[PDB]
Amino acid sequence: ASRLLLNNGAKMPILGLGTWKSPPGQVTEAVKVAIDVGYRHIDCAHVYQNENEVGVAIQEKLREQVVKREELFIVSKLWCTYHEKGLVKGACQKTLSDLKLDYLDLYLIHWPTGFKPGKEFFPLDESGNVVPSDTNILDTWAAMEELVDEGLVKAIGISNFNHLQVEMILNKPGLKYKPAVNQIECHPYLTQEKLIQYCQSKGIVVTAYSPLGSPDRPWAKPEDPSLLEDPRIKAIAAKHNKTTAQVLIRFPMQRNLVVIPKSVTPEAIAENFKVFDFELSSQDMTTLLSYNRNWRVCALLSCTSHKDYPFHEEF
Repeated sequence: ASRLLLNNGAKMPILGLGTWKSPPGQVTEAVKVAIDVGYRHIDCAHVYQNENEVGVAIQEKLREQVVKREELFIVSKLWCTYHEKGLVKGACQKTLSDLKLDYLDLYLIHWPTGFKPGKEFFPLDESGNVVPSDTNILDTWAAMEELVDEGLVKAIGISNFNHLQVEMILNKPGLKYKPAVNQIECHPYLTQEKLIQYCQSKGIVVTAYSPLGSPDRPWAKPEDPSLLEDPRIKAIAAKHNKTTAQVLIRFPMQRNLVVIPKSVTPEAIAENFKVFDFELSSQDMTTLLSYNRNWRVCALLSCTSHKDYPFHEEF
């Protein structure tokens, strides 16, 4: 149970190294260390602006022969300003060039929301409002399918899509390729039970990001213990001779989810990998599931009036 089978027949490692919020000056060393520790799935995106530095690490370790490229599962994401049908291919080719790779194992639509094309990641009004694209989700999906046909990516998928937006793609006339994964926010305060039940029933693998939530909770007093120091979670950790971070990474894994932890320190990278030698019990799982408050941290609030804004729906 350290890889999950995708609908293209490939196996995706259930633990991924995130490069989100890893600075370019540090990320090459972070990825090298990760591959030495045993990470094989690495999660990138153009908007992180560090893909070139990730690429240096990968082909250093490929030269050293500690890993072969067919053992690596590399994913990247199409940013919102490239949703136009004519631009998707070049966005993909730029990422491949940065990563110094021939193909990606998976390529995700980052958000369902398309922005006006250009150099800016968030194109703006004279009043500072994000300017939408007029593009359809189905049009940019057509362009993503072409990437699989041309052999540039092995599978395509989506990120932060609600179930109605998934159904829209599943009902595309002449659909060639179904989404292989939907990458979503998932942690004890937002357990996403409905959306993951929907996805898994359609054969779509769910990847959790931000599995520890955010430290800044709107209901909590500054003296209230965090998730990592919560007494009941500490008790579960003590029971298994594990850290509380390790318990919270294992939590999604046992729901048959892929998990991308925040991996911004060398300590976290080493700690987060030690999650394969234990299993949480039924009682542990019910306890961890009971923290849900449907609290969403990554809500992309700047785009609430966008027609394809995902989070007005319940799931």
